[PDB]
This record gives sequence, structure tokens and C-alpha cells, in this order.
Amino acid sequence: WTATSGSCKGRCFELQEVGPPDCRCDNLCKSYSSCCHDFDELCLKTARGWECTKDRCGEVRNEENACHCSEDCLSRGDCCTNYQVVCKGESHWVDDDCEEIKVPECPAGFVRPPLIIFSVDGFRASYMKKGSKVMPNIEKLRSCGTHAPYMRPVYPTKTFPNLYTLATGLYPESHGIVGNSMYDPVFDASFHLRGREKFNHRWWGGQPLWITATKQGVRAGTFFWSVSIPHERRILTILQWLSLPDNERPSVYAFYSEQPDFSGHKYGPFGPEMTNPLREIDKTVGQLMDGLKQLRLHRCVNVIFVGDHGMEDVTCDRTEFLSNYLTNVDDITLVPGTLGRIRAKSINNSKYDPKTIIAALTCKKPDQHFKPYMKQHLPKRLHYANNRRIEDIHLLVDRRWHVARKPLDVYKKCFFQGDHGFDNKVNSMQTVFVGYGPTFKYRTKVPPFENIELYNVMCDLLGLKPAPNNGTHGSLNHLLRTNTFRPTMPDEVSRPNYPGIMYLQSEFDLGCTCDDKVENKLEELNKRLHTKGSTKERHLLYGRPAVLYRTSYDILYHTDFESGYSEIFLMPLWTSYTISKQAEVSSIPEHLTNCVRPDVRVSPGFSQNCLAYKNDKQMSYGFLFPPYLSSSPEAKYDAFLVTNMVPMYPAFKRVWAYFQRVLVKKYASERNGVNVISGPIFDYNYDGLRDTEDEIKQYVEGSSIPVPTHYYSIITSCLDFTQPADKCDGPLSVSSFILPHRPDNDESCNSSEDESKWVEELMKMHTARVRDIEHLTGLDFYRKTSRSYSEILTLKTYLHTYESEI
Ligand SMILES: *[C@@H]1O[C@H](CO)[C@@H](O[C@@H]2O[C@H](CO)[C@@H](O[C@@H]3O[C@H](CO[C@H]4O[C@H](CO)[C@@H](O)[C@H](O[C@H]5O[C@H](CO)[C@@H](O)[C@H](O)[C@@H]5O[C@H]5O[C@H](CO)[C@@H](O)[C@H](O)[C@@H]5O)[C@@H]4O)[C@@H](O)[C@H](O[C@H]4O[C@H](CO)[C@@H](O)[C@H](O)[C@@H]4O[C@H]4O[C@H](CO)[C@@H](O)[C@H](O)[C@@H]4O)[C@@H]3O)[C@H](O)[C@H]2NC(C)=O)[C@H](O)[C@H]1NC(C)=O
Ligand SMILES: Cc1cc(-c2n[nH]c(=O)n2C)c(C(C)C)cc1Cl
Ligand SMILES: Cc1cc(-c2n[nH]c(=O)n2C)c(C(C)C)cc1Cl
Ligand SMILES: [Ca+2]
Ligand SMILES: [Ca+2]
Ligand SMILES: [Cl-]
Ligand SMILES: [K+]
Ligand code: NA
Ligand SMILES: [Zn+2]
Repeated sequence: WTATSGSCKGRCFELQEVGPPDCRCDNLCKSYSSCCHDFDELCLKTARGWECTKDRCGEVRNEENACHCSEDCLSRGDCCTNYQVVCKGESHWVDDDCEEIKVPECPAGFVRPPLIIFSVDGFRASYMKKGSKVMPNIEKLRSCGTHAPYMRPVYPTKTFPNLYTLATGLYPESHGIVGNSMYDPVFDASFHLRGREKFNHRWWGGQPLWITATKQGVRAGTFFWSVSIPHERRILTILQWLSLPDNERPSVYAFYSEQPDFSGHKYGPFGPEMTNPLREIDKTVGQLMDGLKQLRLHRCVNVIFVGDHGMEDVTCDRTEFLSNYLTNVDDITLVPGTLGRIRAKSINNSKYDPKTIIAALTCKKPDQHFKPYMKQHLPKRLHYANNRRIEDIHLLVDRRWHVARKPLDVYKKCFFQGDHGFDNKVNSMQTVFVGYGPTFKYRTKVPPFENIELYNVMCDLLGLKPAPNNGTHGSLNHLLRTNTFRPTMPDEVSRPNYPGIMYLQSEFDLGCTCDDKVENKLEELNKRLHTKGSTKERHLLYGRPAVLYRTSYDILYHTDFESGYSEIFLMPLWTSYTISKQAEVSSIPEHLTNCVRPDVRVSPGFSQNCLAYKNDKQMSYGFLFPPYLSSSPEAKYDAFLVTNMVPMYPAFKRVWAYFQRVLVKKYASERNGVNVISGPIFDYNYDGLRDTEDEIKQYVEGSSIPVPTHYYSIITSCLDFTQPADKCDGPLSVSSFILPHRPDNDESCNSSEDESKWVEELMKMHTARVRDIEHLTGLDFYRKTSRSYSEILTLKTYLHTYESEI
């Protein structure tokens, strides 16, 4: 209950929230059924509209008007935004030439340039080019400020997950808003778009920008507008807040538009009805910029124009029905649409089996437009697993499609022609970023980046220390003229050992054999040098990775590769090798097929053994440095060292072999040489972070050899591909992957065919950022380059998406 018979007199859009049963006058009282009786009358005025006209100029103030054209309006801070244009002969902001903003040009008493976040729902990245003719204000912001060709949202590419990721710098798995609908089993409560529950604070984890600001003495406008409050009134409210006294005035503001998303759902992303929504959003940007110009703030405020996700063509007839695959379709609860999430309808059902549900949805129709996953098997780049609110069974839905439980759900819930929520690398899901103001660069294009990075930057813009988040602070320093954050490289925690020859062959009882006894100061001195690291500059191009946790490991040098060998996990943490464009692929000689050789640098006690692999009928093995890429028949012997071996399911060996035998050479040909770093990853609790030894759930049978959940490779070359990877004078180019180490190839419906028809497709799906691999390994790469650290941070955040051009 709220006693709503108090008044909003002088309280319209008050910044501090009053506690019930006192009536509220803040911009979210509507959503709480808590506004004072006179909120509409006083705070939602509309009389005479939103624009000054010639006849209204110099009028006598009438307090009933929506906005004012009287002489006193500027000092009262409540002119219509076009006041100076119509009444004072001024030009619209959009009609003025852009001029570099080298320093903040602010009124006396402004302690820092304000930040205004202008968020637009469903604003697809290609609208910038395709709607450019009807968006002159936005187009001016874009060309004169700092812009990216697109900005990558988070998965799922829905509204709240993305807006709250903007506010926190966190993955949805961490902030807790994992979809537009959720069930939380601990709370035993559900979150929905409609309803009051979404306003309960227990859903919203992390620390959003307004809280970060408040705790550090920076005041914030509200980050919620009631849907029925018109956009003109939202703008006038922000402009009114900017006229407050210094001690009362916020430094950070948010505007939000429900468009173009709203129309996009109805008409599709490029429906002819879409021109009007884009026109109208532009006009709002115009009103803001004119209003700022009036208040002498258009060269003071930093403006961020940002979308939450894009929009795809999706219609009712492109729906897959779970009723066409499952027999027990009524024992499941499905969160439907552009993604699927499945759980048991009742916890009291002991006959519910996720394994039989997955199997029944796997590769069952020729052109099947979704793929089932246990959430821990989803591409790691999605970071979509570590939350009790994400159901164990997930369906990745093809772009342009829906999934639903039964056909009756679709006609008794065609209306809609647009939707979104798909995989966040899908081009149609990409959205926008422009930054304009004294703190952003002038007329600058930056590479596409992920929305998880903006929180740090907004903190930088406001002089705030960001809460712990998933951005990489410094990766976006190139967006900024000033206020850059100067990060330092993390300190190495564990220094390596450099073992020499310390064990005789006969001390090993590993059950390994090799035909290598087939036996000169020419090549005996030469092989000594290779084992001491004479080739290390060729194969370790960017310095050795740093180990950022406490562990025991050895550097091992070889002619063709270098590794950091973990005595704890009994395998390399990393293996580094360079393959030039001229390099030759050879095969494993017949006499060396099953060869594994003890490493006389590493004790039997800290080695793997061949018997374990023989005994384990499921688990086989592979090699991190590929024998196929040996520089000579003699060097090849090095690749069969027990210290280069890793556990691999036969199913996975098909993938790995094709990558090593075919794709490495192909990349070296295309990229003019590549440096490769490969290794294992253990993430049994699917939290995106390196497992400790006590978190491992699977070992090679009868041994302490742990089984990786994934294999990574980081593949680096020169951005200027006219220079070979090993002689690159400038910027680097990278692509990486984190392949799941699975005992079947069920993920790939065409795996019964030759690896040339399915493997690369799998690898692209599991593309990754270096940073993703960093989290998962506790390693820090690119320690020794000729490049600035911020440029290297940008490199580490890069995701090779394999999509076509935007
Ligand atoms: C992306 O960036 C984020 C942010 O930096 C990274 O997430 C952080 O990672 C840390 C490492 O996992 C984690 O630290 C833990 O915090 C525990 C206390 O957490 C509370 O307090 C913090 C700080 O205010 C708060 O942010 C947390 O909020 C979480 O939980 C609430 C609900 O309870 C949600 O509203 C919110 O969304 C958030 O949930 C998310 O994180 C939790 C994990 O905390 C997940 O469970 C959720 O699914 C969701 O993703 C909390 O309110 C602290 O108690 C932990 O310490 C225990 O565990 C460690 C083991 O490493 C051990 O060393 C300690 O001794 C201690 O052990 C004891 O408890 C164990 C478990 O109960 C038990 O097994 C032991 O036997 C002991 O009894 C730990 O320090 C930090 O909380 C999160 N922060 C956030 C916001 O998510 C994230 O890793 C990044 N991702 C990537 C890929 O890089
Ligand atoms: C849906 C919604 C919820 C909340 C919200 N309510 N409680 C909470 O922690 N949050 C984050 C907010 C903030 C700005 C008040 C805005 C919106 Cl659009
Ligand atoms: C920019 C932005 C807008 C909104 C937002 N959502 N709805 C609304 O009116 N606003 C203002 C939110 C909510 C989800 C906390 C967060 C951010 Cl970073
Ligand atoms: Ca949205
Ligand atoms: Ca882990
Ligand atoms: Cl959802
Ligand atoms: K075996
Ligand atoms: Na298959
Ligand atoms: Zn939408």
C-alpha cells in the first residue's frame, strides 16, 4: 500500500527515492503504482507540445506548458530544445560544422565533463550506413566523434542481459540477468519482462555504473524511464537535471529508447516501416544536442550512442517444434524462441533423463535449425554456463529461426517479422557504438569491440575506479584522447626450472617403446645447442608466457618447439612453435607410428606413462607440437617425447590431426608464416577459469594424468602479411580457438564424412579471444613484443568471427 495523497509540487523527477507509504515523484513511480495523485498534472505536462514557434517567442511564462519560450527559460533550465533556434536566430547543432573538441569547454562549477548514455533498443549495426540519409544528427555524432563499425553484444542477444552488461562490465552468467525470462531454484522465484518481480534487487548482481558512481561521490541520474513517459520529456528532464546547482547536479545520465526494436519486431529489420522510427530517434538526438548547445554544454558533455543488440528476419513459419523430436514433450519446460532452455517440469520426476533428451534432439532432421548442448559444452566464447539460472540443456538456434515446444504455443501463445537473441557473433545481432565529446577522439574509427569493455571506459570518463568486471581495462584506450588507464603487466608468480639431462633411459618404467636406437661432433654439438635454446627466438616470438599462479614447471627447449611443462599436471601448459610459409609437411614414418620416448630432462615421477593409455580403453593420446611439421627426420624424434604427449579421445584425435596436418600449413601459406601456441585447458566447473588440481573430475584410468576439458591454440602472424611472422616490424594479427575435448563428434552432424567437410566448421564455432584462454589457463601471453601494452590488450580481446562483411 502507498498513501498517494501527498504532492509532487517541486518534486518532479526527484533523484532520491522516497520510501513507502510516502508517494513517489521519481521517473519509476509509474512502474510501482506509487506516484502522488498529482504526478501526471505537474510532472507530465504536454500543453502546446515540444517546440517553440515564432509567436511563442518572448511569451509570458505559463507553468502549464510542456516547455517554455519565455525570456526566463534558459536560467530556469526549461526551454523547449529549439528555443534559441526559433527565438534567438541560432542554428541547430546538426547544421554547424564539426570542430575538434580539444578540451572540455564547460560552465563554471562543472568539476568534470558529464556523461550521457543514449541507449537505443534493437539498433542493428548496419543502420548506421543504411539509414544514414534519414539520421543526420546521429551521422554527425558518428563522423565527428569516435565510432566502431559495430559493437558485439553479449549472449543471449536480448535487452536486459545486454543493458545490464553495459552497466556492469559483466557477462550475464556473472551479473545474473541470463535472459528475458528466468527461474532461480535457490530463490524458487521467476523473472519476467512483464510484472513486478523483475524490480526485485536479488536478480541483479555485480555493481552497475550508478552504484559505482554513488559510492565514489559522483551523482547519477536514473537508469530507468517508465514506458509511457514520452522521449521529449525524458530529454527535457535530463536537460533540467543539468541545470541543477553544482552540489545537486548528476555527472552521469541515461536515456533509453524502445525504438527501433519495437517496430523491428513487427516489420523486420529493413521493413519499409522502419524508416520512421529511425527518423524519430534522430530527431530526439537533435533535441538533446540543441538543448545542450543552449545550455553551453555541447562541447562539455561526453555522449555515448549505444545499442543493446541488432534485429534479424524471423517469422512464425520458421519455427522448429520439440513435439517433432520428443515423445515425452509434456515432461519438459522450455524457455522458447531465438534460444532454447530446457528443464524438468517437476523435480519429483525421477524418470526425467537429460541424456535421452539431448540424444533425441541431436542431428535428427537434415536441415535441423537448432543444435542441443549441455551448457558446459557451449562455445566458451559465449561464457554462458556458470549460473544456476541457466538450465543444463541449451539449444543454439540458427539465425532467422525460432524453437517452440508444441505448435499450439505459436498460434495460441503470423504477427512478428523480426526477432533477436541468437549467437552474439551473428552479423544481424551486432549493434552500435559512437563516442562524442572532449574525452573521445576526433573523427576516429576504431575496430569492433565487445560491450563488456564499456563499463571500464565509462568509469574512466567519470574518474571512477571500476568494480571487478570482465572488461580488460586498457583494451579501449585507443578510443580516448585523455583519461586513459595505464595498465601494467601482471607479475609472474612462478618462475620456471630449466632442467638439463638428469636421468638415464633405464630409470623409466613407463611401458613406452620407440624404434629410435637407430644411430660426430657436427650434429652432436648442434643438438646440444637446440636443447639449450639456440632456436628459441624463432619459436618463442613474443617471449615466454607468464605463469600467474603458484606451480612447479619446467622450460623445455627443442629444435622445432619450446614448451612450459607442468610437473603437477604432467603435460605442457603451453607449447610454442613457428611454421614459416616455406615449411614442409611430412608424415609420421612407419617405424615411429607408436613411438613415445622418455625425456631425460624430466623424472619418471613427473612423466606420463604409455601403460595407462593402453589400459584406458576410451582414452588415446596426441601431441602438442605436431610430428608432421618437424624440420628434419632427426628433429622429428623430439616430437615423440613423453613430455609433448597429451590425452585425447579418438573422436577428438580426428579433429586435432586435421588441424595439425592440414590447417596449420594452410594458415602459414595464407598468413606468411604463423606462430602457434597450443595447450590443454581444464574447466570442470565451467566457470571460465583455470581449475586447480583438486577440481579435476577425470584422469587417464589408473593414473594421475588429468584429462583436459578443452584444447586451445593461439595463432599469430604479422598484420602486414608482406612480412613473415618471424620478421614482423609492426602490429600483430591473431586468431584462436578453444576446442572442446569430447569423446564423440555428436556436435558435428556431418562427422561421418571426411574431416575437410566438418572440422574447420567446428573450429570456427569455437573461435576465441586470447583473453578467454588467459582466464582458462592462468597464463599471460605477448609479454615481450615491440608493441605498446594497450595495443596488446586490444589484440588479446580480438575475436575472429568468420562472419562476412557488415
Ligand atoms: C567476470 O568477472 C567477475 C567479477 O570479477 C568474476 O566473478 C568473480 O569471481 C570470483 C572467483 O570465482 C568470485 O569470488 C568468490 O566470491 C564469493 C563471495 O561472493 C559474494 O560477494 C561478491 C563481492 O561483493 C559478489 O559479487 C558475489 O555476487 C555473486 O553472487 C550473488 C548471489 O549470491 C549474485 O547476485 C551475483 O550475480 C554473483 O553471482 C555470480 O558469482 C557467483 C560466485 O560468487 C556464482 O556462484 C554465480 O553463478 C554468479 O556467476 C557474492 O555475493 C566468495 O565467498 C568466494 O570464496 C569462496 O570460494 C573460493 C574458491 O575459489 C575460496 O578460495 C574461498 O575460501 C571461499 O571458499 C568457501 O566457499 C566455497 C563456495 O561456497 C566452498 O567451496 C569452500 O569450502 C569455502 O567454504 C569467491 O572469492 C566473485 O564473487 C565473482 N564475482 C561476480 C560478481 O560474479 C568472473 O570470474 C569473471 N569471469 C571470467 C570468465 O573471467
Ligand atoms: C528492469 C529494471 C530493473 C532495475 C532494478 N531494480 N532493482 C535493481 O537492482 N535494478 C537494476 C533498474 C534500475 C535502474 C533501478 C532498471 C530496470 Cl529497466
Ligand atoms: C544505458 C542503460 C539503460 C538502461 C535502461 N533500461 N531501461 C531504461 O529506461 N533504461 C535507462 C539500463 C537498465 C537495464 C538498468 C542500463 C543501462 Cl547501462
Ligand atoms: Ca532490446
Ligand atoms: Ca574452472
Ligand atoms: Cl531468454
Ligand atoms: K587407450
Ligand atoms: Na557426428
Ligand atoms: Zn526486442
